[PDB]
Amino acid sequence: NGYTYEDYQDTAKWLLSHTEQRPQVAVICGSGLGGLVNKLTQAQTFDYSEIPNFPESGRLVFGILNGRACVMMQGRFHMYEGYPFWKVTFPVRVFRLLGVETLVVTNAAGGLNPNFEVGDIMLIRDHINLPGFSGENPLRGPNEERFGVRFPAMSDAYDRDMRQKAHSTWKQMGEQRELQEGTYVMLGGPNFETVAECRLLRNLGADAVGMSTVPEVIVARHCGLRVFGFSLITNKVIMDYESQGKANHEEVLEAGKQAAQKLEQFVSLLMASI
Amino acid sequence: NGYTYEDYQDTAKWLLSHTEQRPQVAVICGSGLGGLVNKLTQAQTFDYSEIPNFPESGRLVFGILNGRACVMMQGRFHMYEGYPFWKVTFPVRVFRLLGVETLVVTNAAGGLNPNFEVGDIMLIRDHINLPGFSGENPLRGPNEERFGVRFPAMSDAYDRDMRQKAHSTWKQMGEQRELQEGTYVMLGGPNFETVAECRLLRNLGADAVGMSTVPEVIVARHCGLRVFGFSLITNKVIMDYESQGKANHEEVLEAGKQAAQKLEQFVSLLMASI
Amino acid sequence: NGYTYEDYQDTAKWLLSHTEQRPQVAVICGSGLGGLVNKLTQAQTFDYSEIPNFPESGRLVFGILNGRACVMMQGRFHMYEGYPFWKVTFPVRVFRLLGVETLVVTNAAGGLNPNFEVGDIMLIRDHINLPGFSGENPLRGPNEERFGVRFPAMSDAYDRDMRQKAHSTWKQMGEQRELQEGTYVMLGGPNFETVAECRLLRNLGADAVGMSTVPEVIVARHCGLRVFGFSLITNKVIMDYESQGKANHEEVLEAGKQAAQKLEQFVSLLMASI
Ligand SMILES: O=c1[nH]cnc2c([C@@H]3O[C@H](CO)[C@H]4O[C@@H](CP(=O)(O)O)O[C@H]43)c[nH]c12
Ligand SMILES: O=c1[nH]cnc2c([C@@H]3O[C@H](CO)[C@H]4O[C@@H](CP(=O)(O)O)O[C@H]43)c[nH]c12
Ligand SMILES: O=c1[nH]cnc2c([C@@H]3O[C@H](CO)[C@H]4O[C@@H](CP(=O)(O)O)O[C@H]43)c[nH]c12
Ligand SMILES: [Mg+2]
Ligand SMILES: [Mg+2]
Ligand SMILES: [Mg+2]
Ligand SMILES: [Zn+2]
Ligand SMILES: [Zn+2]
Ligand SMILES: [Zn+2]
Repeated sequence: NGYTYEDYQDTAKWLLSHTEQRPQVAVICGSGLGGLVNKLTQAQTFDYSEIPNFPESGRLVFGILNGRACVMMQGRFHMYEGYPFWKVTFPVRVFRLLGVETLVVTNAAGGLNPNFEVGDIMLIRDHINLPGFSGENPLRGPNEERFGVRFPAMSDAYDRDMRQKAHSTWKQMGEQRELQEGTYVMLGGPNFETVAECRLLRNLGADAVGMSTVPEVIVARHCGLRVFGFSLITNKVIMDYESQGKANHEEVLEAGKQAAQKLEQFVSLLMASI
Repeated sequence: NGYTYEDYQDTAKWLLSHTEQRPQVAVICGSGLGGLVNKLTQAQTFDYSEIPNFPESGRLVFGILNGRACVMMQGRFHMYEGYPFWKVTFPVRVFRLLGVETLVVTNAAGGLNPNFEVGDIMLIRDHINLPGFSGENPLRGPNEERFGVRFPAMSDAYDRDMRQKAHSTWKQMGEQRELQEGTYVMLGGPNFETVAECRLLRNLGADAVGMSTVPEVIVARHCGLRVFGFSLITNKVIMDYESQGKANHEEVLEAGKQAAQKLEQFVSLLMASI
Repeated sequence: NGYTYEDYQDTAKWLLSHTEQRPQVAVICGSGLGGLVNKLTQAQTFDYSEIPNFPESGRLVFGILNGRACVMMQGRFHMYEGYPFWKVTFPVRVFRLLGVETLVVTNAAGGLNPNFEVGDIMLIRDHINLPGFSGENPLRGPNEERFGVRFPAMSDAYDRDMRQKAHSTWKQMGEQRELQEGTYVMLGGPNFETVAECRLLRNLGADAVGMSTVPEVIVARHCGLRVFGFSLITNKVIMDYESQGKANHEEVLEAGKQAAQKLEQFVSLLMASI
């Protein structure tokens, strides 16, 4: 870890003296949810560039959403951009020092489960941390007891009650497609997977594949935060050689734009379940 | 990535001013194919040590092979020697700047498919990038748009037409053994795999296991190169505990020497299919 | 690798001039076996802090155990603490330079095999090196021929004869539970695995999961050492979502304390089988 405990405190101190807002919930906006910061009331924005110690991008926005005090990251950091996990997850620890109690994390992912369709929303019930198997972990290094324990458990990382309420909220929205729920696997990227790799990941028990989130969840659980997350299925991964399809970021972005309104409403409504 | 865009250009410039040769095809010679540089006509060799910015080894040879202008790497770089992938793949980007359009990559690999025999040639139809799952990727870092896109697809990395023609060429050579075709999995090395690991890799869907190639293919596809590759099966990996066999580099080298003449003829002939 | 050949020699020289002991066996004490150093006779201890070049912790103890000259590490190094594998395995090469011929390595591990119970001892018959698949390997870098070969085989890493004798010794101890034997998989840590990851590891063929040992075994085999190892099953990993259990280090430590007397007797007795 490159940051000292003091660096985290210094950043939290700067934020507390520049806004009267005191968030209880933090939201890391993944693909398709970037526009959520526009729904906040009594909002205050800080470009990441103005906040001491923050990694380069991106804006941090404080405000009220459906009755809850929130702090949102419009744009996140990725291992594929060259960032070490201690940088990617820096904001999570700052949020804890600010008084946050719940972390909502979202992303865009390729569908491995054959029953998923583009546009589906998949609640993350569990994850598979591939980089972690090789030691690439935000917790690598001496443990800071002021945040958490040396060996934190992860089998109960995704809050059960929040997932239960998510389905209830979904029914109230009267959506046609059912709300999916499964396992998210994280890999480094930035290239899209080969057919052999996709077949491999599905056989490992994964339902969706992406390049983020897991590191943030690990750090959040370590410092005691409640966690809720979901993936927007932006594409169905290619599983055979006779297929003419091919993953492409252009289409992925469009899927995100198409689901934007739905994702924003979903999140706003679930604020009351926290 | 440690190299700047300018470093690549500088190296390409040095090469262009030191030889009149203008290659259209690049060949990275793996185990057993080191002698191919001796078949080139109007050849010109440069030890890697004389080329500015080149990683340490190894010779770069320009020349004509069966009617095609080529540039060949006699000796490649490996992650197990301590090289980061941005170093291992440096030559691939230089080749693109030189005007190359097709990359032929070869290697020696252990056979996982039970039907393979020592001496067999396996066309690479797909790959599994294990280091990539953990973020070890030549593309890690800010993307250079002058080479390619941020999220390149890899499901169609190994050119279908070239593989089709490879089988046709094989029949004309009248070989006894059939030309194999499957999935190559790359791992770091340098130790040979345990029985448990071999069983694991086979269950992942891999047909052959090696310690190179994949990084070069990823960088090649990113910058638009057409790719063709194959593995020389130098040994059948140990799959059980009651077996007395044991992988050893001495035997692997001998298998390469035994297939040398065959590999050289095969490559020379397939030059006309490009 | 950060250490020079001379660094290893310098450390071995310091140790040889500070004790008359000349060990033939080295024991790296994992969880639950820390108290074994108290059974040595004619013992001499060196805190790791007093030995030039040694990584930070931990004590190195020389002495006689059941008739054999030994050198034991009371405390080991882990990748999750931030140590590169060339640091974690430094002592193994020093032991070889001292004249050691056999390495005994032990650890605490989570049980993946459904038949294992807390307190069980599992002889390590094989391993799966996940960090190694991505290149994280103590042998990464130029090879030092004075220690071993560039491509060492690992399929016969765990000595068959010693495992055979281990079962004989077990019967003489008249234990109620049978001595288990299987595959150990190493991952980075420090967090405990999710349910999805545990299901994944079991399907890979692993019987126990831990965060050490493998790197030490790889380096030992490379320099010619005979190797014997075993895991103390400190907990049964959570394999389903309806389970209320959850891995926790407190319970893991207690399991180690409960098996301490048994582990110490087991090791002392097997000294005669070396
Ligand atoms: O098929 C996929 N494989 C791996 N990743 C992805 C993604 C995610 O969107 C981007 C590429 O279009 C990648 O960048 C991240 C985006 P996010 O911050 O996780 O929402 O994860 C990947 C979508 N589909 C796939
Ligand atoms: O059984 C194998 N497992 C992993 N790698 C290999 C290899 C390859 O040859 C060398 C060891 O003899 C290694 O070095 C590279 C050679 P290449 O540049 O990929 O042709 O990949 C490995 C052969 N058999 C096996
Ligand atoms: O369930 C487990 N998963 C991964 N590791 C472990 C362990 C090992 O004990 C510690 C955590 O309690 C970790 O630290 C090491 C200890 P050792 O030096 O290998 O004996 O490996 C892990 C026990 N149970 C599990
Ligand atoms: Mg700044
Ligand atoms: Mg030079
Ligand atoms: Mg010291
Ligand atoms: Zn100010
Ligand atoms: Zn000149
Ligand atoms: Zn002294």
